[PDB]
Amino acid sequence: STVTKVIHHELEVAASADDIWTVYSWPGLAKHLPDLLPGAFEKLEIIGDGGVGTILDMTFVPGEFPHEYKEKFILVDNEHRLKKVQMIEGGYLDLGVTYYMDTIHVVPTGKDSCVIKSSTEYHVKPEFVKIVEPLITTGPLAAMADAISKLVLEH
Amino acid sequence: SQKLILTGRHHQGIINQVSTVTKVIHHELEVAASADDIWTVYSWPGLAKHLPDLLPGAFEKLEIIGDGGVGTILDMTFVPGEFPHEYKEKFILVDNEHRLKKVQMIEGGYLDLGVTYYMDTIHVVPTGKDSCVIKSSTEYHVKPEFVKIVEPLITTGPLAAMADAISKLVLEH
Amino acid sequence: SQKLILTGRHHQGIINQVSTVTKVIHHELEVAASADDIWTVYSWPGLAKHLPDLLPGAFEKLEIIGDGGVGTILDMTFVPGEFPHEYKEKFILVDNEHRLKKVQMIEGGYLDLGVTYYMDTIHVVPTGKDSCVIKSSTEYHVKPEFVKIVEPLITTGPLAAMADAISKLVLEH
Amino acid sequence: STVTKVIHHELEVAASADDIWTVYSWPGLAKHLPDLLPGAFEKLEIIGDGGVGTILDMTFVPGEFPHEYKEKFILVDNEHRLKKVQMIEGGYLDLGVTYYMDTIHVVPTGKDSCVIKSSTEYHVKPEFVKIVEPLITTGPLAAMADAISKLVLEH
Repeated sequence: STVTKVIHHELEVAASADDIWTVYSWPGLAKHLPDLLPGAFEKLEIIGDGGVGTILDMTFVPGEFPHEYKEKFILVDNEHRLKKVQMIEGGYLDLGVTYYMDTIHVVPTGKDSCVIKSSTEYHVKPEFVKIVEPLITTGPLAAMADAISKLVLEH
Repeated sequence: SQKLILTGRHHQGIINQVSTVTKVIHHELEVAASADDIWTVYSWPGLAKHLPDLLPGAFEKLEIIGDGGVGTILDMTFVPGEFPHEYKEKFILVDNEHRLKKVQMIEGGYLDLGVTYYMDTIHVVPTGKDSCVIKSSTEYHVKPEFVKIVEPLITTGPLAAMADAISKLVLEH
Repeated sequence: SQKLILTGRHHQGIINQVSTVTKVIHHELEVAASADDIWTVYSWPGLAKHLPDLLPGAFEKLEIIGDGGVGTILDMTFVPGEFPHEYKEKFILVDNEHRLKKVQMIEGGYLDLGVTYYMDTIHVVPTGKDSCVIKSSTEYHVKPEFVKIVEPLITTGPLAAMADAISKLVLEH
Repeated sequence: STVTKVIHHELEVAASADDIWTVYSWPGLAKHLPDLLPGAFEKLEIIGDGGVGTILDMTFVPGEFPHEYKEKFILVDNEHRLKKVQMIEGGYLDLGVTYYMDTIHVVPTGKDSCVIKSSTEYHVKPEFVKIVEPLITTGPLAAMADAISKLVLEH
């Protein structure tokens, strides 16, 4: 007995899908997350080399919600330019959520242009659907999008 | 495999942080034991380190900093699924004369969900020769846009569970 | 099962703590690469978070606090069996002009074994167009009754292993 | 290739072996160790109910050696009044020691008197025997002895 919710975010960028994708899939990116997102993390623990299987423990600055959660780099698909990251411990999972997934899909539009289609799907017990829907947003994915965009839009 | 942890090093508006509304919730457990007996357990400095005993399977981890008297800090981590997952707590007042105890959330828990101040007060008042009310109340200050979110969570539960568990101990010979 | 952690809250003599003897140990790695190339790696603020890469299987856990420039603190935990098991370290000086770097043990490690002060200095000095000496030295202050105990442990190893590992990187095209 | 060393400590006490033994074997004793040894521990983590199987993580105040080690309540023998506690992680095991055991044996002398025979045995690689023998002493056991003694010598 869980309700499924899926939220979406899109971002057009004046760079090739391939260029934006190398950065998203780049295993060194994990240890550079504080560089892309200054002041977003109080503490970031990386278990693994940044490729699939890598777990990230994330604790945020006092006041913010999810104060702390773990994450797993679960899947990568280079041909489709697709990446799935799962919340595995803490955060919304202590708040009636039984499943939490992020999908990032970089789809080309023209020769030197693409969309970043970021989505997150979750499953919540009906009792917690109203407690938790004003909390879960597309924020963390939109932040990844804006940072990667700007870092790559440098000739 | 390779553990690597990275911690780097902006404040909010001076009016924004005080821009709250007070909510007060009460709980009354009237029990058939003297106020003195209930109070001696509540004010017992050894109670902290026996909370796992009193409340089995509530804590995944319990850290206590200090002797157990006023000033003591309790860092409480709860089992996966449960929420508030972790918060710190402080013993503000242990007033024997009035049978009055105050404990405050000082970090984590609802403080990361719009709450700016959170106080438990426990007052044990006589009702007869061998009976008393345990009056537990919690006062919190919330950003009003968060009251919808945080109110179903902030129940009278954890201090109600305390009062019952202490009462049970006493009512046993 | 039940985790329960308890942390409570006396100082030593003012002359006792300064009652040490200085020991200085040197290491010189003269390599066939320019001092500029060796220095750019040593002074590179990204080097901290790539120490697991540079030195595989040395760390069980590496925490870095700060950007990587002066002021940065490194908390290093090593695999079971190895000793110093854990210590904190601080970037005191990164002097481009002199190709001079100082890093200090500020907590743990040999500081719990009679040592009261511990400084690594790395000075990269030219020897020719494409050669230099990496002069690493460590100065520590020990309580003299502990010198027998701590001297076989405090070797020139960890800063010798650094110098070689950096040299290898550079000497590759 | 390890050298075996065994050190001993004895303490006569004007109380019955049985009285001193109830306290040594008392599963609630673990959580009372900071009470017996004020200021000895910076931080004491107890995993378990204080009976056999219990692991204790011990971190000490800056300056002291073993800064931190884990311990296991390995064996109890009530008839012989005997207790064995093993160092399982950290401390001397990061310093060439491959085995570390404490035995506490409370043996009665007269009707209302006993000895506390505390010993510790360790195995060290020959390279580390000289580095580590000025460090390992009977200190932690003698402290247990003096504290338990005095707490029990109260009519």
